[PDB]
Amino acid sequence: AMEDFVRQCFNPMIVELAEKAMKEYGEDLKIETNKFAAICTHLEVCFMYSDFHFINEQGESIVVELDDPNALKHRFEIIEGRDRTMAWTVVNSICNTTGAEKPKFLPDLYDYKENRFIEIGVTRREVHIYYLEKANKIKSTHIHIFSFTGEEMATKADYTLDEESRARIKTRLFTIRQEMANRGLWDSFRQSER
Ligand SMILES: [Mn+2]
Ligand SMILES: [Mn+2]
Repeated sequence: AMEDFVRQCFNPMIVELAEKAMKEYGEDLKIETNKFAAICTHLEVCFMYSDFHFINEQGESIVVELDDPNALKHRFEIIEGRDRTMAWTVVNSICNTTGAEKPKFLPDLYDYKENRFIEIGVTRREVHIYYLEKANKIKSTHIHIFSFTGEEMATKADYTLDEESRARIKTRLFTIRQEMANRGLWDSFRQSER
């Protein structure tokens, strides 16, 4: 039921990137079907946060630019979603160009406005738990956590984005949760986080 849900309710490129991720790090999506949904969600939130466009101005899909980019153009640079070697190449170029501090951990985004890397997380539990889990390792890089029920927690209470873009992420999370609950999948998905 959950695998069917994911494939019907996330966009095809998101599902492709998630399946790729699971094939690579050795997770079987037939077994870890809740984690498959969680990887899809995490990817979608990061792409939405960055305002990344998967179709170019000439009307063509450009998924290839995650693993083989051209120039490094907008307020946010995506780091999540890329091949790990290429993600580190992007982080290094960024630090070279901006003089920003090179993080010890691979972050999700670079913010050229605030000159910091951002670490994104999505939780089905009380937001502070996953915030602290992340923050007690991560020691520099800005953290922004979203829960499915609309709470957020961020470093210094600085949410980076405007109220409207944040609301778009929250809305999408509420819709996912809702549709899972309709299919009887939410309770298992929530419980599997612990
Ligand atoms: Mn990440
Ligand atoms: Mn992250």
